[PDB]
Amino acid sequence: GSSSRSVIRSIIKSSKLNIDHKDYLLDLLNDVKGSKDLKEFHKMLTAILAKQP
Repeated sequence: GSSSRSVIRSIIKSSKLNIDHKDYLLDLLNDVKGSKDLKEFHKMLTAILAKQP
């Protein structure tokens, strides 16, 4: 997968993120606009799991 929305959402829904956090990341991810903006989303996403257990 090369920066696929379907591939990303799958990681969030599967991730152990807060029910409210996931819903937010998935809600915004669906209405994501801009290649550069979409990339930044991943930068923070990984940061979440990076800290997770």
